[PDB]
Amino acid sequence: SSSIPMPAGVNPADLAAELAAVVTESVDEDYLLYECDGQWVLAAGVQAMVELDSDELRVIRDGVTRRQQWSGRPGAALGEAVDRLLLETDQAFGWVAFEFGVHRYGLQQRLAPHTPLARVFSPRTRIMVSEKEIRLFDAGIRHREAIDRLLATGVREVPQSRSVDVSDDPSGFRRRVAVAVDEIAAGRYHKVILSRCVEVPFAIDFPLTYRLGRRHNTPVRSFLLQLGGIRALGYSPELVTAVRADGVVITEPLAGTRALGRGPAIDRLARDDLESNSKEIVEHAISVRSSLEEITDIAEPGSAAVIDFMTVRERGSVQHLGSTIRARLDPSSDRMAALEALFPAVTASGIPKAAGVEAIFRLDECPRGLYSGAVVMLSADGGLDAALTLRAAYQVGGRTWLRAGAGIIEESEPEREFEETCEKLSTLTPYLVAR
Ligand SMILES: C/C=C(\Oc1cccc(C(=O)O)c1O)C(=O)O
Repeated sequence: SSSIPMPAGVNPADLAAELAAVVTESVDEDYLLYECDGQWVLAAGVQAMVELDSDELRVIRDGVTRRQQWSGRPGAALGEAVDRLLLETDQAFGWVAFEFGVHRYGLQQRLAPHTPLARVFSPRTRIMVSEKEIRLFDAGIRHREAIDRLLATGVREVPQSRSVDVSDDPSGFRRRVAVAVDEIAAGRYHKVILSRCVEVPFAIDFPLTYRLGRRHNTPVRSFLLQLGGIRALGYSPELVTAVRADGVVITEPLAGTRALGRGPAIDRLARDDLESNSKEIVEHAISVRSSLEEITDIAEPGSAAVIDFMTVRERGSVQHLGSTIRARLDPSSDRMAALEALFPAVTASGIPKAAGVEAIFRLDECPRGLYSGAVVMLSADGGLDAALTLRAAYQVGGRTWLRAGAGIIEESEPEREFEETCEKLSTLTPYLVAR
């Protein structure tokens, strides 16, 4: 590993994304860029790839595909394969689908053949960009040279964005919400998150879009990727699971939503409302309790604790109530078992989870794939870092779309729920840079 000092007026987000653009273009390779605590980690090129589907597990290295059957828990199959990748290299990266979370609630039988559950790769090279420096791990001459060329020429200026109308409802989100409300009224479950896709009728430039949206979002994690034919970027508002090498596990549920970004005077009264509002507080309290019960399934007895309770978390177009829950990983458990315990996130599924996740199969467009799943970074020393995938744009084939959803409870109204998905799309819709 060598290192280069960070140029002076240059934001590490703009640099890391420019690198992803220019460098990975020039060599025409897949990549995933992951922002985690002031480090922008660019995992460049695919040394080897684990593909976990509902009906099969594949490992692809140097043109060769090893195919395997698998049974049991998806985290056990994924875990074994990723553990092997991590004998070779210090970190692996990828994404986990919403669908990875349904086995635990008895829904494996609903997945169609070949439903993606996870894609995790080891990179050929990593470039880490922070406030202070750029570190290079296994960069070849051809990469070092292209980085040199990028530093020489400087980051492009981001052009003006092109706008999208989100106010149509082609997938019947309003009709769907009303069905959920009826089902809640008849006692079927307490809460479900439904969503809607919005088509983007032009191709976007993913790295420049990433840069622009990043100046207006304050995420816990963020990501920009091009992998196996998917392009995606997003600003993640919450950690679904982090596991540290010392066995400490964290989850960070948010529940309760006000508008933000409307100017200081408006955003203060929305905050004060938020923090003292019976409806927001009850739903936060309920999620805290569910996620504590989930974490207790993988926790050393008595180690599960709320360490930050019900405080305001600022997230760009919205502010939320957030808590942080902590535990020690039980020696009989492992990081993948921790992720399955907390997946899908409560925040983007429902309560009780078996009934809420099942309502999503009936009342949302499925599979969800990346949306409400996680983007992940895993370490040879036993680390896992899993960001909840929301506020993301995707491109697959010739289709480019956004997706956003909202929690439906007994008192919910379709019109207001639709407006909530607008506010949520707003965290990205003003910042799309056309290709
Ligand atoms: C992060 C916490 C919240 O945000 C969301 C919840 C469910 C879906 C979304 C979405 O953007 O689709 C969302 O931003 C919340 O509404 O409680």
